[PDB]
Amino acid sequence: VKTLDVLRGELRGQREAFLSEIIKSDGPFTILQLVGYLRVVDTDLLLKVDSTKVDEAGKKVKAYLEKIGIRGDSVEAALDNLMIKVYEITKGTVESSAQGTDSEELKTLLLKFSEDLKAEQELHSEAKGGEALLSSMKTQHDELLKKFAALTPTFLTSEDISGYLTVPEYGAPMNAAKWAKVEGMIHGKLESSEVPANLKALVAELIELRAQMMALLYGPIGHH
Repeated sequence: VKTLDVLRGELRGQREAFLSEIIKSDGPFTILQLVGYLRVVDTDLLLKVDSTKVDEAGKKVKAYLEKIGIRGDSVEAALDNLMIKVYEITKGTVESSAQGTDSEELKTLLLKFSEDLKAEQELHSEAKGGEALLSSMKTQHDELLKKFAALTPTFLTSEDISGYLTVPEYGAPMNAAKWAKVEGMIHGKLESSEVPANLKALVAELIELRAQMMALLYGPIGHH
């Protein structure tokens, strides 16, 4: 019962449900939920989902964000902003650029985000063995990218660019821009007329594994 296809189906159902939560929400979102939506768009980009429905839900996200007073052009830029803003708090990094000014209570909101993520982070790190889970993450994602780099023709680039944790810790810094570039190329290829088999299967496994992985990764406690 439940094979990879079904898991794919579940993934879609889960993210659609998440997306439905998002479009239904007009109010607050939790950091896990924000990053959750980030993973919605992560895999729903290459799944080539309704851009307007995701825009709408994202507009509700922008609405919330801008409601507290966080300015963001659209979800990509807003989430990018938020990512910088969370790790700003988490690591004490200074702001690169966020186009809108903060306020202490906004940073207190970012503080909840950073600390909530931090809490769920260690909680799950205990309950499900964080290092163990992360090792599974790393290994399987290594497997995947390794095959992507081993197989030709490849459209991805070397360690120069991939100098980031593709599958990082619950609350570890990840380069969303460069990721959006490579994923963007994946999407760009997946909107192309070339249909590969093994390569596309690897792509699919990358998609499906990363989706499951993060779904599990950002799962409260370690499932209910």
